[PDB]
Amino acid sequence: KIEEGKLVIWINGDKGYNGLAEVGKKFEKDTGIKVTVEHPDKLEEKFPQVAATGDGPDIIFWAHDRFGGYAQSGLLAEITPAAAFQDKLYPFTWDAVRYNGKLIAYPIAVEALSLIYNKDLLPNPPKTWEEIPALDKELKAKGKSALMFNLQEPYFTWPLIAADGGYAFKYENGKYDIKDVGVDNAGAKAGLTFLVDLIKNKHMNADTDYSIAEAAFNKGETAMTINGPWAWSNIDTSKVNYGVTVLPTFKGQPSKPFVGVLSAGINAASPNKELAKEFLENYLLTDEGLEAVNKDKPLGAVALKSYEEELAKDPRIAATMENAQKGEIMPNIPQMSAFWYAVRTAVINAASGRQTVDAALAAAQTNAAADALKITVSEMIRDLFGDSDKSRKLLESINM
Ligand SMILES: OC[C@H]1O[C@H](O[C@H]2[C@H](O)[C@@H](O)[C@@H](O)O[C@@H]2CO)[C@H](O)[C@@H](O)[C@@H]1O
Repeated sequence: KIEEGKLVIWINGDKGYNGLAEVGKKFEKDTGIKVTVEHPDKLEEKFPQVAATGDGPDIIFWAHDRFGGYAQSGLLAEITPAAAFQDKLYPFTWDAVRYNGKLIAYPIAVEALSLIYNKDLLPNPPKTWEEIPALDKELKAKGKSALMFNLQEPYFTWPLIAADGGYAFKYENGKYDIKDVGVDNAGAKAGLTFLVDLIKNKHMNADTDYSIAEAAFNKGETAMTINGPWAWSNIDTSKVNYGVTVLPTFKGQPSKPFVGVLSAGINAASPNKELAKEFLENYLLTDEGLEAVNKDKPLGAVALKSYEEELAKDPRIAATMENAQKGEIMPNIPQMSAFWYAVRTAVINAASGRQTVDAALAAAQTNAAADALKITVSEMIRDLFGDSDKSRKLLESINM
């Protein structure tokens, strides 16, 4: 089901796959081992689906936030770098791929959203979200708009929602409290309420997705977008005079992007775990490998110490780091997917006017907390009963 003697790799359509294939070709040339790169859709859902029955890729690339849930499902192999190699990467990056004492992936890069603006339309960019509406009024009269960014994917809206108090799970004394969810606080209400208002005041469209925001920005139709470093190269092709900067503050407080570490995990069912380790350690995570991917779509602020000191001088990276320190490193816990489904439903509903901000978040709060708990209970019931019918038929029930 996974061919012994070859490497298949999954990484998302927005990332430097053609650049990674290049690294795959170099590997193939020293070791004779063919490396194949693919980007199926809904990768982060497609992976556990197929790997759960022993198929899928030898290697899986996603942000570190999904990996806790994969490791917990027994889907990843433990990764075991020698001290000397661990040393070449930033402590905090290893930390985000650490789950229950075990490293469960290789950290590749630090990804954070920034405000991307067109210097020709908007020479000085807004420092605040509260100035965006007025700005749009003025651009509208020129057949232009202030801002478009993907509203379909809560990853994008979230730094506004967190700005005044939203959070996934509370973090104190080294552990997460999956019973303390921060999606329906007053601050998360204010944040979404502002976003929803921009829609009501027709300063944005509820349908705006990733394609639509990217085409509009890169064609000069809109003065601002919110996007991660992978988007920079398409904008370079456009020749649009752009800057990458700090996100606008809301109610006076910085916007809080969820920070992701692009990680690479080995499929626990892979019969090429040794080849997979050599490709990631001696080929990808080098000045050579990273630069090959980064040339295709920029990775952000790479894990590897030696190559980050070059990338660090770039103002678009610094903008990334400043956005990143103002935000929070995503949790990697299994209950995270529950937080994301619930918030995806909420933003979508309040934006499309299907529910108010308040009924939207009230339901997101209930649902994230219950799905979170459900994820934990389910694990334990598997520990108590493995797969006696008592096990399957208790799970069946508990989920509804
Ligand atoms: O919005 C839900 C989604 O947010 C994050 O996914 C990001 C990803 O980390 C980035 O690498 C880039 O591809 O944008 C994605 C969303 O469009 C979370 O990592 C992901 O788990 C979550 O479902």
